[PDB]
Amino acid sequence: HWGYGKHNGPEHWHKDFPIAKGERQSPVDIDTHTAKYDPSLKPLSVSYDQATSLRILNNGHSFQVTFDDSQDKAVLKGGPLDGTYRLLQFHFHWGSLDGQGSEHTVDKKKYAAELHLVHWNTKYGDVGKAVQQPDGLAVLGIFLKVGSAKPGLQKVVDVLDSIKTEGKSADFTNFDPRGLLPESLDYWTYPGSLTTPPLAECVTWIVLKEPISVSSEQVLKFRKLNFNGEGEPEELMVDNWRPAQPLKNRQIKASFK
Ligand SMILES: NS(=O)(=O)c1ccc(NS(=O)(=O)CCNC(=O)Nc2ccc(F)cc2)cc1
Ligand SMILES: [Zn+2]
Repeated sequence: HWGYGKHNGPEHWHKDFPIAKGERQSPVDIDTHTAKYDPSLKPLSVSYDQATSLRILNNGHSFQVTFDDSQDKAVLKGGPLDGTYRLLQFHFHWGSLDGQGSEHTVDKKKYAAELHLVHWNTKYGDVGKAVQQPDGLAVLGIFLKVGSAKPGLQKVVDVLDSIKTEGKSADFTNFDPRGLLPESLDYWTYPGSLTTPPLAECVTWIVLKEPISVSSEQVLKFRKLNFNGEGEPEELMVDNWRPAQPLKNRQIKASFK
């Protein structure tokens, strides 16, 4: 099916998922001179103290760490959000070179990678129902630039060689996602979509202003992963990012002036 290649990449997705040309697709370029400070936005509440990570998985388009969302353990609230959203998983998008890899861009600037912490609105009962609602998910997006190592990322980096190929998974319990956050929770927000198929328009995007720094050795280990499954031709998992989509009738708001 779909992927990031010449013949199955983002320019092809609309044939199976016509919402790819919809009115609130993600990612988008964040024009910092057009985003408006919104004083009515409240601070984000990231309550990850009780997070219970479960497994880490190569799904053939990225790697993800999953969490127990059967109860309010790791939740996102506040900011633009109404009610409570449970953390389900996080994954990344990254490039073949340090000058590309993020999905969102800031004044057309591309970061080396982008972290997505995926949360779903508990009023819809389960994530499958939430995906069918315009306010069903909230994804917290964090940019990665190459510089100093990120100590809270190293334990993810350490296990990637055990999930090199599509379909492999590993135990990944007792991981603390707070170690992936920057200092500031200043953010931009806009209504958008999943950035991979089915591209459902169900996401409140919350993109942090402050990137985290990761070392060249850490991002190099992202780039050793494979899109392919074991025993089939090796295609390095790089450049698994969708480019910026038309903003159309949308306003990006900033929590900071
Ligand atoms: N790149 S991004 O925008 O951050 C992003 C974030 C998440 C996704 N995909 S997801 O699978 O996790 C969507 C939510 N999970 C489910 O819906 N599962 C499900 C359960 C029961 C059903 F009956 C049907 C489906 C894609 C892109
Ligand atoms: Zn993503």
